[PDB]
Amino acid sequence: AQNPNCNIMIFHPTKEEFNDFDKYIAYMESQGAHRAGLAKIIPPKEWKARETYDNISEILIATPLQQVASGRAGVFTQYHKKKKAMTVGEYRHLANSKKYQTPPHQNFEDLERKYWKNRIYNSPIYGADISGSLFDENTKQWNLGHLGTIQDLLEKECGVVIEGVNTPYLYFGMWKTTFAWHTEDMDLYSINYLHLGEPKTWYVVPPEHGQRLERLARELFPGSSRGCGAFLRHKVALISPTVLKENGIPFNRITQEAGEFMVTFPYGYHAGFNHGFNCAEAINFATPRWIDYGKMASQCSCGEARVTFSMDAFVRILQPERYDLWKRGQD
Ligand SMILES: O=C(O)CNC(=O)C(=O)O
Ligand SMILES: [Mg+2]
Ligand code: NI
Ligand SMILES: [Zn+2]
Repeated sequence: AQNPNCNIMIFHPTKEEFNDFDKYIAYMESQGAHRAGLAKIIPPKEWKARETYDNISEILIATPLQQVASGRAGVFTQYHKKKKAMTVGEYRHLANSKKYQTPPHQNFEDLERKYWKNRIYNSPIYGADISGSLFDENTKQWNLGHLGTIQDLLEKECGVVIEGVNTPYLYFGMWKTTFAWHTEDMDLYSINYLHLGEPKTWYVVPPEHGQRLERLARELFPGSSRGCGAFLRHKVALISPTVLKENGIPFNRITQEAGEFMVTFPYGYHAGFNHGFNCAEAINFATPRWIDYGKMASQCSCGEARVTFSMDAFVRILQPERYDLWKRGQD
């Protein structure tokens, strides 16, 4: 068995290996990358996502989200308070302000310490989940707006044509902006490219151990767990590495820098934080290996998780028994 300790693997594809996206994912899996839940891909030196980032300031962040925490430093939830619209240039200036800017630090590990010590005492503002792309249309390799769609994958594997679309999303971050512990919708893959700016630190639980994280979460967030049998689908709970280690939960960590891709694999729980002003692009995708995970994915039906239009068909075809209850949660 390849990668039996479920370490995060880092790949350096050549420009020739960068041509065929599906083939390279399958290669990474042949080497055991998925066992970690997360892999890093450093693009060949010849590649670029676009020519420059000098002209992005007028992108609008219609609904910036202030991430307000509750709990203790290592075990907390966050809610998202909607703020007034602002441009990316306005948001960059805000991120760099004395109130929001990254503190002085020695190295990534020092900054990580500071994050976990102090995150709860601040409420950073995240420009998350913005439909759009920063890849140039002429970028032919690993262009996240040009990937094979999940609907087409389901049709290819299973024979059933379904409605829905699959487009990327932009994320504008600042120091302490946080992504809560989650797997993807329908336990899909995700791919995330850090276009510019400061790093993003990731934590991940191997897919084979995801239920250990779920059991801890039920213990740590006992009200939330009574409310919903899949409350991590709400994407609000944080648990620190220290707490994970105290509770024996297997996990790994890695820091993504600008110019690097990360792939999350089906049922790979992940969480993390941004170091300072940055912009990432991410999208979900599927492969043949996903289908079995999609069929088994948990679902939130309490009403909180509320998701895209295109998840309807995935539930309807892959999980027909659950469909009625899940759709009630959507309406
Ligand atoms: O970058 C973020 O805020 C969150 N990203 C992801 O969870 C991802 O790419 O799967
Ligand atoms: Mg612009
Ligand atoms: Ni994710
Ligand atoms: Zn729920």
